[PDB]
Amino acid sequence: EYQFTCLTYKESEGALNEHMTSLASVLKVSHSVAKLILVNFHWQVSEILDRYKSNSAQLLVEARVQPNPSHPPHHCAVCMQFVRKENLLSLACQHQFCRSCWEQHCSVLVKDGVGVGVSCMAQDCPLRTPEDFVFPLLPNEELREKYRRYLFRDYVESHYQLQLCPGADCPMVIRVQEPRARRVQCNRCNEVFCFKCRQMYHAPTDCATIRKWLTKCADDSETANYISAHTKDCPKCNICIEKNGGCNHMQCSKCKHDFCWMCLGDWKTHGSEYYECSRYKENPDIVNQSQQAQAREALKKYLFYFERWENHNKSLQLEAQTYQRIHEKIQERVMNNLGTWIDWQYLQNAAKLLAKCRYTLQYTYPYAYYMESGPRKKLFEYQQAQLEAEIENLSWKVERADSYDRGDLENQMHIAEQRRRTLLKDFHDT
Ligand SMILES: [Zn+2]
Ligand SMILES: [Zn+2]
Ligand SMILES: [Zn+2]
Ligand SMILES: [Zn+2]
Ligand SMILES: [Zn+2]
Ligand SMILES: [Zn+2]
Repeated sequence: EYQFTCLTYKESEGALNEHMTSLASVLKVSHSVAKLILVNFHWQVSEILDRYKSNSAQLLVEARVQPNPSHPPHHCAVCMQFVRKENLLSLACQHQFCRSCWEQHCSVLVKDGVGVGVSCMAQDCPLRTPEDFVFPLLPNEELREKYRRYLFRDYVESHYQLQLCPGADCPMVIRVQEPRARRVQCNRCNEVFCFKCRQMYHAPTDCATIRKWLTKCADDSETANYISAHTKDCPKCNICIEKNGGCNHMQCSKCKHDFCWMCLGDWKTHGSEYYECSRYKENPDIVNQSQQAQAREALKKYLFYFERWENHNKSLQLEAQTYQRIHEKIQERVMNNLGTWIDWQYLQNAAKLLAKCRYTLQYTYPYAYYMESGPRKKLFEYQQAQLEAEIENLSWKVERADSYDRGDLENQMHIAEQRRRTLLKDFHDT
């Protein structure tokens, strides 16, 4: 699995303070300056030391500590009033302003949730106020504690090895030794998410691609109001069949016809060998046609992928309900002394494996939509077809568990898991 850790806010504070003190000792700088450097360089100590040896002036400028190199005032530039010399503060940029206006500036910014990003009051000036400068300018303790909380938030966000738990009101931090776009789960609120973008787990797609896909699903006119079909007419009977299970292999109870929920085409074409339902039938010479036909083809392709994305989500939901009913039936058998949980554990294992596999499959479709043509896309489409075929086989067998024995169900489990593993090892990239 992915090697991650769940730390409390106290442990995270301790780790961050250790890093700060080490860097402040090494660089012969104050703690606030060291924090500024660490935040600007995402707490990557190696790059910080390398660039400090390369150009210390450029490092202090980029970290917003010193102004770019390329007699008092007694007049604050924002309140226009004359003030005392001691009540006239400034950063290294020497932009001087009076103490009352500094207090007002910091108080407003902190009240608006700003932590690290408090900057000089002069336009364009990139300098950022260090902690030891802001803290005396905050009068009350709730303001100082708000500032500390926002600073800790910004520190965990900027730290390349740490991420705040997206769970609502969850005071946990997820730590990772080598940050990648992989699945993590907080052990206090059970929130699952991708480590890189802090959104829903989305393998094999990367973070940018899935963000684009979600925005397109929500914004495009043809999909913003989309509702998946609850019922469909049997290709043989025309009877209104309802989709209650997650398995897309439907058998009409009236005529015994086996068809596919996405196609309305017969199921004997949807075996593991020669699985075609998941590939988009692309047009090769449609780049050489009119803009009308090109836009129509773009709509066709987008809908082909989006409908399967949506239907696999719906199937995940329906299969979760099926798993709940299975759990209830095993509970009933156990209390009736018809067996024990160990003898039906294979069924719940199959259900969890099916959920995992169909999650992966659901996310394979944005990946296939945003892929460019070529042999890599053909390889991905073959692996995706194998995954989908074995997934629908496993879901059929899980929905009808009393008609199948332990052996073939575990075999289908292993087959679907192997297909999912192959897809992930080939296409879950950096
Ligand atoms: Zn002023
Ligand atoms: Zn300034
Ligand atoms: Zn959590
Ligand atoms: Zn991500
Ligand atoms: Zn029928
Ligand atoms: Zn199909």
